[PDB]
Amino acid sequence: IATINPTTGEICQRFKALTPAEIDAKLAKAQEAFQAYRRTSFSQRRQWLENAAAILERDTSKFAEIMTTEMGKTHQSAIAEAEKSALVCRYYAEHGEQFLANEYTETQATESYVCYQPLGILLAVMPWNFPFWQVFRFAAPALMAGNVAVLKHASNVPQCALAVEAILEAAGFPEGVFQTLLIGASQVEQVIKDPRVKAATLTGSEPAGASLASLAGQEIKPTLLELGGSDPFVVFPSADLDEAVEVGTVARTMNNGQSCIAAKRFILHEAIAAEFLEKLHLKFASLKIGDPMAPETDIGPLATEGILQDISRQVDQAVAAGAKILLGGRPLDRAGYFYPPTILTEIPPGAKILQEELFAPVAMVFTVKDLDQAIALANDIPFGLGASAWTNDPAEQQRFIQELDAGAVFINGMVKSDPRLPFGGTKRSGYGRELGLAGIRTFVNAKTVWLK
Amino acid sequence: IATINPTTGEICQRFKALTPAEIDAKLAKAQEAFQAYRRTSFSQRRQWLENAAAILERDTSKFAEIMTTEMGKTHQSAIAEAEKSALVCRYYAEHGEQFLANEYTETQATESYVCYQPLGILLAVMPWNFPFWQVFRFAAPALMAGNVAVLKHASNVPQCALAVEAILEAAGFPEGVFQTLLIGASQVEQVIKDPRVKAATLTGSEPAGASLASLAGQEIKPTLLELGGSDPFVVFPSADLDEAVEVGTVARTMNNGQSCIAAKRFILHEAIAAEFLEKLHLKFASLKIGDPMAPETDIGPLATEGILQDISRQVDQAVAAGAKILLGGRPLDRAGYFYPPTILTEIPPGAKILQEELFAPVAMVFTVKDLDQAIALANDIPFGLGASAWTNDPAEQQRFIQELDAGAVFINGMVKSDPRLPFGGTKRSGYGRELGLAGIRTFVNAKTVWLK
Repeated sequence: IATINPTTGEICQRFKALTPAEIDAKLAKAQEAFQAYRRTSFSQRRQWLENAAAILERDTSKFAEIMTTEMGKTHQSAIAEAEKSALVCRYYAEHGEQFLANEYTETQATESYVCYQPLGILLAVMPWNFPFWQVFRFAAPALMAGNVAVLKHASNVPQCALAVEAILEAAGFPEGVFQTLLIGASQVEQVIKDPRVKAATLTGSEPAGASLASLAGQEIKPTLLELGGSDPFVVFPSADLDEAVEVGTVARTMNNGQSCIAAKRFILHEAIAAEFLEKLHLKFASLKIGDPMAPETDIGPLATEGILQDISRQVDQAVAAGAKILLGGRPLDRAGYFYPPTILTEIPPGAKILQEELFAPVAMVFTVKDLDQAIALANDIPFGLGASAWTNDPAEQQRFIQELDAGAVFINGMVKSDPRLPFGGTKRSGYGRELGLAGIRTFVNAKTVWLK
Repeated sequence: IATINPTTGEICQRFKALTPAEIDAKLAKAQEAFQAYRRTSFSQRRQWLENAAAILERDTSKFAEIMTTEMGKTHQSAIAEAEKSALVCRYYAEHGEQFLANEYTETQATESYVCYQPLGILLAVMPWNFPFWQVFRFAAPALMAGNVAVLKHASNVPQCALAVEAILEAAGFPEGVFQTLLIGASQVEQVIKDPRVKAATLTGSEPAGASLASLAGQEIKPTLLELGGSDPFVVFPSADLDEAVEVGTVARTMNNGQSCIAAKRFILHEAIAAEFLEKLHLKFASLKIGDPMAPETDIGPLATEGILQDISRQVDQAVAAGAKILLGGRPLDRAGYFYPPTILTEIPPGAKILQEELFAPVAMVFTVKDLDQAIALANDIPFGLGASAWTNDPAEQQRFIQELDAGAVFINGMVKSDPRLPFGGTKRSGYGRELGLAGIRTFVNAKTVWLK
């Protein structure tokens, strides 16, 4: 567990992992805190959550600086991440109580309803890529619902993980209500197996997710999984091509390519593919690669050396197989984990990359002849997180909405998460939904009540 | 996989398990069927489900006889079970389309909403104790939502398993929409690990549920688990004691005691305990034990030789530790798996039985001094399915509703499942909800759609 600055490769700070006994003591404290915390009113939780929103809103630049230092996303997109973290806190502050109000159903009973009560200690396992947003996306509704939480964050964002816990303390949430655990991947098993931990959420990638949900299921504990994607970005002949190229470039290269809802696979109708790809190429080649703290930088370094080695191999193997590099495709010769915006085309059928997630600013480009082929290609993946399709024909739009095998379908826009609407995957991208009403309903006991 | 009549001990029919190839063929057929079936209208599905309801309502007595023959529940309670199976078919026939209608949220999009689309193949693993009801409770909403399903039923109710599939075929559901798999527990893994199977539900006991949920999590697939309980039946000084005795006797003894929501632990306030226990003793003592096909029979045989051996051992061990037998406590000296209505009192603190589920008409009885103590005893179990509390004090009612750790709390009534209301456990009894709106929402992709 360490801060290693991806812009420099420099080890900035090392942290000691908790021992099993220290984990145990944190879970004891969470259990005791839960007993008191479930009896707090919604009004108290709302005030504390609004306090946390205000801390995020006041110090976005300081918080963004930590995110950028640890994992390399541009300072400017990290400011936006802190702003979106404040937004989800206010969302649940505003809606949490009404979202958890009794729901009555008429029966023979004098009273019959469902009420919604917290489960207890929730484990959250969170990744490095949105190190504030993913944590607050879970934490805002979990705490508003009356649960307490222990966070295992990624080992390369320990300062982010500690800052989140500090924010919630400073906001007023009592000690034990939200605790950061500086532990490794191998120590998550202890937590899941503890009788006091009642449910777990994991955002990240498949092997960590499969491990957690496997162990949780064995313990008869519910889970939510938000894993990777290889989202299609379908561009059809009636699209605004200029907007599509601009938005597609953003969707591919945002967070240095390291987003589960990145546009990864560009699926272009024959009629417009030449113009689109020509414009995409030009847009990608004009992106500014450098110091993520610099406000004019588009592309910072990848988050870790392993992330850099992953994409380097993935792209090398595809090109060796006969994929064509239209742009980029080789790491930069500079200090820091830098990989350039890349366009691969003419990928041979059966290439391994077709089924992989590219967590770096690497666009795979495909040409298709009709709607049937576009849908077929779009869904020809293990994942099913987001999908984006570009067309102004109503019937096409409806076929896209119905037939794209994904948890989210955006028409004439890039896939974005938004607190007002549920968000989650299908197929190997996971299951369960964060945000909206679903987000606060995930880790509650929906208790049916019947009174004669 | 066999019909063994628990009333006589005789093997009636033996069945051949599917091979791995034959399972693969069923799943190929399900995937093919799903492609057509997902395109059906809600109007079509509603007709087919209402046809199934009509088949159940027409031949309740015949279906009930299959249930009684295989697993020993009274013919009258099996008739009730088949009527309840038709009730849930009708409920989702009538409500499924509205429950799955688009839900709009105002954003800056021209259109933003959640729609609800079926996942694909659902595996259901079901238990012998309600061999029609538990299948239809799952099947009616899954099918209405446009999923297809493969059933792995308990090995000792194959005729029920085959009958359920036959009903849905005669109703008009296309080949492959609902298939019964005559396979053993050791074969469920193949189904879960098949890439075409997208989710699983299990009703049953912890070992099987732990296995299934662990395997499904490993494969990044969502599950619902409905497992056992040791539900409290709490009687306080303002209770209608005579209704309590009558209702608690039913709650403990229905299905020959083999219900996850039986009243298993009677928790009596000292003020009323002597009167309640005497009347409960008198009630149990005069219950009619005998042939489950006789309409006068209260108590048929337990389902299986192993079920008999389990309760026998549990009770003997409790008695060896110092628990008192008020009534029963020994298997009957006659053919078939008969255990009598039993009452255990003065169970030593720390006795093993306090933590186990008694799937037999065996009431454990405790006295308490106050509400605090009632609640602590009521919750002092690994389980958390249902809970029943008897009181006419409004403040006590509220305390029970809020503080009993169960997925359901019934005040002045026995816990019952109802298609109109969600139903499921917490703690070691499982997670997720069947019935009501929750039931049809479980195995769908809640797809967020956003249109510029």
